[PDB]
Amino acid sequence: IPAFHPGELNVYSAPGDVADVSRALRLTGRRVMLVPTMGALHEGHLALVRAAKRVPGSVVVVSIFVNPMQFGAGGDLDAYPRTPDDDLAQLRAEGVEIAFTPTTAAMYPDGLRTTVQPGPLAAELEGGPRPTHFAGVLTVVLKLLQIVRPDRVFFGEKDYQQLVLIRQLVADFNLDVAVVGVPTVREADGLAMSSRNRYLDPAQRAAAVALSAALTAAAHAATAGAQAALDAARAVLDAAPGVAVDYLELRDIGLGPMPLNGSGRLLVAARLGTTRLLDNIAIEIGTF
Amino acid sequence: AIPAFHPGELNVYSAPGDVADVSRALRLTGRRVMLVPTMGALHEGHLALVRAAKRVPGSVVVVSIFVNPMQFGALDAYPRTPDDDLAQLRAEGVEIAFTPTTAAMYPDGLRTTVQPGPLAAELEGGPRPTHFAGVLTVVLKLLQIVRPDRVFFGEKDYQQLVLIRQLVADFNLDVAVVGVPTVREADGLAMSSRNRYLDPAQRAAAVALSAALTAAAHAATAGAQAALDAARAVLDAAPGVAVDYLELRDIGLGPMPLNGSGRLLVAARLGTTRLLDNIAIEIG
Repeated sequence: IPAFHPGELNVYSAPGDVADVSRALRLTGRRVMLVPTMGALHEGHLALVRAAKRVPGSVVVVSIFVNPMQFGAGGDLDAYPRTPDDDLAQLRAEGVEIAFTPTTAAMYPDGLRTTVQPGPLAAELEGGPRPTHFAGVLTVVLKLLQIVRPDRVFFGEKDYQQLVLIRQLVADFNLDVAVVGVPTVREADGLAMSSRNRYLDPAQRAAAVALSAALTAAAHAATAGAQAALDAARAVLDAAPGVAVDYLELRDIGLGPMPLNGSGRLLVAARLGTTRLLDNIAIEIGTF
Repeated sequence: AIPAFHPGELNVYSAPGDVADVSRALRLTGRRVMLVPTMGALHEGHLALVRAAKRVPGSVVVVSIFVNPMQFGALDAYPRTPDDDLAQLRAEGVEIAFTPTTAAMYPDGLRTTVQPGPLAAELEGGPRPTHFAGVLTVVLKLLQIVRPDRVFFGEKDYQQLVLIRQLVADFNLDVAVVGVPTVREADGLAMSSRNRYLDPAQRAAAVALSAALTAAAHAATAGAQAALDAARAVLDAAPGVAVDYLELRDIGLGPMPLNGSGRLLVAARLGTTRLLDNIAIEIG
């Protein structure tokens, strides 16, 4: 079995090495926590890492893999930011003991053969412009969960639809893992942290505050009902320079075939130039 | 408090969480969990899977009995003999039977499912294009519920076996897949719950499938073409046997190599009953 140096960052690229080490750790009684990422780590990811680290007796595994299957054909895969050196430096500073950095060949030795087919939610919202996106996400997450076999897996609420779909995967395939959703980390003005924020020039960055301002205005207007909430958000978005809204939807919290009855989630997707930003917030209709 | 488990007796659990809990507890006690997935209506073919599982040192055998709606065509006619199935398992010394309801396996209906690779559209996938997605989806679920060290499948459903091996490799599953040789009647007919539907004329003609395959296996010293031609000749000597396919492939069901190990598969309809068989072939 590959060496593991306690209290230091151990980097493994072979799926078999991390599987062997994770198993050995679990057998000694350490609880394995998994934070799946595509690198280009920011404070939002660090919040996931810290949530994992606080679980008593845990050992944290952060996977970094820019999964080709979740990118739609075009230049998106090549355009994804890659900052490997900064990513590992941040994991070392956070006290993470395991980084799993597999190659494309090790993850997809047989190309796209057996894959995960998500439920109907994968075709909506983000699945509109990217129809095969979530099958890519669920397939890689299922594989990472089988490789690492964590007790808990951490995902951010920022990518809410993804989080809901991962909970569906876990329930539907009877996976023995706890899915932990971590609250969205935001800049001082409210902008949700994202690796795509680096593509906002100064003006677009100023204008981008409208997504969070619209959502938070809606959450408070919600005491007056769904129409008030949606219209408050639309007014903020309509007053924002250079913000092109793709969708603004208020749905039941499970985003499924259920109507909004009290508790919901308000989701927005907008483009600033070529940069597509997403944000979402909890909404409680009629609650002050 | 983990549910109760009585060593040496057949412990029947219908709730997924219960068998999940018991399997985990037994694994920690020094037992190796062996899973034998079935749809009930057990016969000697299934007992051979049970016996293969039981022989592993430290084994605790879990036989699942679940008529999976997802692998049926677009069900109620499927043989269901609960008390008798359990009686057979009891006689074999099986300690765990998992008998879930459809609602328990699919509490949210069909939502997230497994999409097989292209092999699922070939051979058996011709007539039943959604069949293997149903099989892999339920098998993945059973593997996650039970978390067995080894899972056993019969070679009679060879394409199913190959697809399960693809599922395990593709999803990085930590389970060993064990294929068990086909159990056959005295004249070679592969055992199947469908054999009883054959009338006398059909039952006599059905021997042609196995006879065609064994003839091919021996004709193979003369090449792939000789093997295929010998099998076709045997099938052609039988009345009322509508051959759906007779194909020679490599062991993973890809194209058959110039020479080496392969698998010959046949499927045919006798009246309204569809029969399948297959055999290892060594070319040359």
